[PDB]
Amino acid sequence: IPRIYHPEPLTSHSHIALCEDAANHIGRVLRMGPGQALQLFDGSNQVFDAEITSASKKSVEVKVLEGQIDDRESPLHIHLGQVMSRGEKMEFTIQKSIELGVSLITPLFSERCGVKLDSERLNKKLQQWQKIAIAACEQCGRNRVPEIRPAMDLEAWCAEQDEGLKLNLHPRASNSINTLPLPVERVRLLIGPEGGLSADEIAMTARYQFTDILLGPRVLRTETTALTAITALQVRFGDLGL
Amino acid sequence: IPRIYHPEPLTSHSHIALCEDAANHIGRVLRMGPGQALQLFDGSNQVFDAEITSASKKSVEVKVLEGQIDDRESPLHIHLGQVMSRGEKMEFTIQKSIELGVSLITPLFSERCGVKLDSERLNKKLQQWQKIAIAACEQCGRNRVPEIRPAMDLEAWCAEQDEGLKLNLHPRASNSINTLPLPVERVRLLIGPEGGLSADEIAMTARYQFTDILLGPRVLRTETTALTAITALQVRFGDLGL
Repeated sequence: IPRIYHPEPLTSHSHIALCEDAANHIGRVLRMGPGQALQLFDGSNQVFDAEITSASKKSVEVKVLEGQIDDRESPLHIHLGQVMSRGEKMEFTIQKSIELGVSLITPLFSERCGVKLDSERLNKKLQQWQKIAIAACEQCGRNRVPEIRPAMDLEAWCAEQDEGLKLNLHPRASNSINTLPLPVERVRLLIGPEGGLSADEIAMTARYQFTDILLGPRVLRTETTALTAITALQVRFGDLGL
Repeated sequence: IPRIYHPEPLTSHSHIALCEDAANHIGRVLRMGPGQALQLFDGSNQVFDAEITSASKKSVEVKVLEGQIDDRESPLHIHLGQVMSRGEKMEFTIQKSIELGVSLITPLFSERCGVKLDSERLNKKLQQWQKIAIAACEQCGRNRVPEIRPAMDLEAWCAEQDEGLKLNLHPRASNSINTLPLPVERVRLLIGPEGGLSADEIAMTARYQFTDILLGPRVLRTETTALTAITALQVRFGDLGL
């Protein structure tokens, strides 16, 4: 049964019409009719049974049935600060991170991110990433949709007041996952760009009480370095081991 | 600033060309050039700033700018079932109804509608009415465009499964707007033809659990009877009082 996100708060026995991307996916790509099985959610951590009543071109109209809490969220809070990159790697990172239960995401600027975006082009990028978050939530069964926060400068993100651990990875780190002081329930995870963080930036994260960690003795691919780290955290402090 | 409907989904910073009726209205009737102020929408309940880049004969090409949600929709769902009539009254009814925030419209056949339309002539009529819906939306500032549903037989429309109230007007009705059980969030409103619904048709709407209502002690003109009823509903359960 297909999972659909609904950008407006859902209620038990209403009729509704799907947002445009949902109607396109269901009726225009999937050519489904009534046709009835759909499962819907809206970010409330609830999930609704629903029936395709009617369907058309541009248009798909359904009715929603019984609703219920279905919590696929990890009890660990992981806030990923991912330094932006010009390619198509940010998109894959968002998608996969969400599948691994990442709680919240802030795209970052740093000295070597190589991204130089105008206000509007960055707003557009952020909307697209929010759509990626939504689609990945449909796929992996999450019923909360993590926010893609507005982009931030590196240091400003580092400076944010927030309880919990602040981690960054470094091949010369003074800790590993297993030597981190317990318990761990909130983590801000900083992932830098391919060109890396500069010595000034490193020094600055230290001023902000970041703990840097080793992630094994092998060299990790940039592309996937976030995923690996998130997976480790989820396994050790989150639900991947439960 | 002129409001334009665009029959294709809109996006923030694209260039586009207006559909034919829009290009005719803007460049051929309004003789506008660049010339830049236009506001555009596409039924998503969003509205876009836009610039007439170029304009020609048959041709008007523009670029779209920032987009934003601008919700002029009533929170009350009113589905008008309006029995068809041969004159030019259906057109005025569609236009004005839309201006008053009617959610959805189904043109109906009944015993005394006096309309006997061939498939193709009825398809054509429905397209024209959909254009009226669009134009009225441009005018009144609505950013959703209500669907003119395919015409239906009276009883088949009555039989449709749909949560909410089902109303019809009768000078010997057993309720008024104010005696209707609360709350009211969805209404199907049946408006009959000038020759009226027959006793068999009345009896049949009762079988379908229609509630008939009085609409004041004066005799209402056929032409406008829909408008009056919609206005009342919008005032009492919708946004005309807010």
